[PDB]
Amino acid sequence: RYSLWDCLWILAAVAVYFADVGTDVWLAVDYYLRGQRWWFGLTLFFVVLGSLSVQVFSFRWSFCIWLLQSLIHILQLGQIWRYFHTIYLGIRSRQSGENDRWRFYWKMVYEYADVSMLHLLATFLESAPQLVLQLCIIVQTHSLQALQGFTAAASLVSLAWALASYQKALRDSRDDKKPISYMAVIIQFCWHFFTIAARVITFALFASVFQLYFGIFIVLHWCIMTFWIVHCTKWEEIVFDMVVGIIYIFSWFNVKEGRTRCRLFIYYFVILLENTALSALWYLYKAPQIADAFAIPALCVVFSSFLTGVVFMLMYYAFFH
Repeated sequence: RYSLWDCLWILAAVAVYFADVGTDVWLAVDYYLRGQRWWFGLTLFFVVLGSLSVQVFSFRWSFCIWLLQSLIHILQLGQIWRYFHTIYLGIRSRQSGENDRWRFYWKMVYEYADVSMLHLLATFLESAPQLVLQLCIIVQTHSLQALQGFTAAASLVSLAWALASYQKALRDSRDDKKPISYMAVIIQFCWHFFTIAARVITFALFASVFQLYFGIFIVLHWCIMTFWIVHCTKWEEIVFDMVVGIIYIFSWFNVKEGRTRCRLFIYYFVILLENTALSALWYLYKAPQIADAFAIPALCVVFSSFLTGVVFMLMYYAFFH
């Protein structure tokens, strides 16, 4: 019920977030040793947006010295400050503090919910565009340096970890809704990781094939998902539905809403149909120039990863109850 002991997994969230941002900013090679104006500009823009939106939202939520210290700490590493503040609140609750339930450790749960929400925002403003852009660059110019691969993997693990952690916080920071344990959080992270991996690989392949049609596809998918969600606090509901529609481009937001099997099946069918269409079109439009006889593994790995992601999702869905 209380007295948190597994703070190591919360510390691992700090490691994952810092690894993501550090690997993303390590792409200064695209401007210093391997100077590329477009790639450096895109990566820097994504990193700046992801690391400034979260900072602004954290600032938007004891003399003037403390105010200045917290302001500087925000401006530099606000998200990591939130993580270590969560750790400190948990430690203080464990040590003592048998006061009213006002601030016993619900302060820690509130802080964890806020930091997971900020992590999700940063992961869908920085990690997802960074991952897709890096995959598109890898497939556009076939030079998969270990730095690019590690940065893409860091963005992917940040995205999947953000999804799993947000689901944990949502199941944690409210009454009822039985809390989800790390044994299920890791499985959800794995299925998000694999499904998003397949999705972004297909996105990169179809982008290299015809990015002009890929942009129309992405806006059409966002519009369709937004319309589906609004089909299922006056304009704030519409804004939240549009945000969930943006989330639906890559992964599945997992709105419980009672029965969810039908919506999950429809979303999986839509994404599988889109991925199959993109893979088939790219394969039909990859023969000229470089006729890759090894492109068959390049399409089989995507479908194997997608199948493993679906299998992990089914395993979590079945074993949670």
